[PDB]
This record gives sequence, structure tokens and C-alpha cells, in this order.
Amino acid sequence: MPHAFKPGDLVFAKMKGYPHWPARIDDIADGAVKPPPNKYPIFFFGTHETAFLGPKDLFPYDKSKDKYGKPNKRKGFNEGLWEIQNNPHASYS
Repeated sequence: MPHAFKPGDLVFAKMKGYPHWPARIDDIADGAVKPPPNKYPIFFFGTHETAFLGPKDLFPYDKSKDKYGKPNKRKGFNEGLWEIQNNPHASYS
């Protein structure tokens, strides 16, 4: 059975007006801004941007990749697919 989301989990994350996007749950570094209650720091592959999202917008990668893991026109998306598949836990600082 599923656990709660934890840092390092790989997902497709959904934001209004964007396709389901390859992403990971990030750690919060010492001294970094914490997310609001019930929200997780989401690191979007390809764009390398962070947003705060709740579980309703988070689709586990393994279950969802056959639906969502296909090339997309959008800037950064295809780069994002390479990263989640090939080096999802790297530093993209």
C-alpha cells in the first residue's frame, strides 16, 4: 500500500495551464523557505523551477509514465523527461 509522499519521490506534477510535468519531491535545505502546511516543495525537471503543491496535483511516476511521459512542445519538457529517467536525484543547482 502507498505511504505519504516523501523527499526523493518521483512524480508528474500538474499545474493549471501546463501538461503533467516530470518532477520530484525536494528536500528543504537547512535555512531554506519551508512550504505552507499540507504542501510539498516540487522541483520540476527541465525548467528547474520549484512550486509548492498538495497531493491532488502529484501523480506517482511509475504508475503515470505510460500516460504522461511522452515528448511535449513546451520549453524544458523533453529535457525534463531525460532527467527524471536518467538522473532524477542529481543536483541541478
